[PDB]
Amino acid sequence: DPMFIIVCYDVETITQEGRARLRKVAKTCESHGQRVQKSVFECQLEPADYLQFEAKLSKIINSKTDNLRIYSLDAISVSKIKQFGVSNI
Amino acid sequence: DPMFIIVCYDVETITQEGRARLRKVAKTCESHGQRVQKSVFECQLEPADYLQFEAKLSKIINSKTDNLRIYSLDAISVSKIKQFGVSNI
Repeated sequence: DPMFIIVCYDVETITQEGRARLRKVAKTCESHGQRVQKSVFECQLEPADYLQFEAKLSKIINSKTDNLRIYSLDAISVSKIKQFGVSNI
Repeated sequence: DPMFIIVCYDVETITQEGRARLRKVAKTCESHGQRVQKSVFECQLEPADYLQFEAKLSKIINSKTDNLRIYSLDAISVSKIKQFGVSNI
């Protein structure tokens, strides 16, 4: 029943403004899941809550600069997640 | 019949060696799909070819330094894939 969501956020983290945008997206995602890369998060949601969550992240980015890509997958979509190398940050 | 594959490669791009590792992953993924973000690619492969592909990416990375994450999905609707902002390289 619960949706599995991969959030991929490409934003510059040289400027304080850009670091703050990434911090804000991280903090939205981490109350529904886990940070797996600097800018990749895995979340679980009831489908009912999805749209509000999508709007929340959307509103945070600079749409003239940044890229946000969200995969909203059915539970059964995913057969295998394979990790390589090192797991911190 | 073929699997949908999200490749997420988190590598430092401060050193020439690190930029080169990202370039080499990109070039492997782009003969099987599309670069959709700086460090995210979408690929399609028949199962037999998956393992050889997974080994090829694995071999390229610094396993002590980089993070490579491969999602193996059953085929999804394009409607499950949401984008916001621009594609700026």
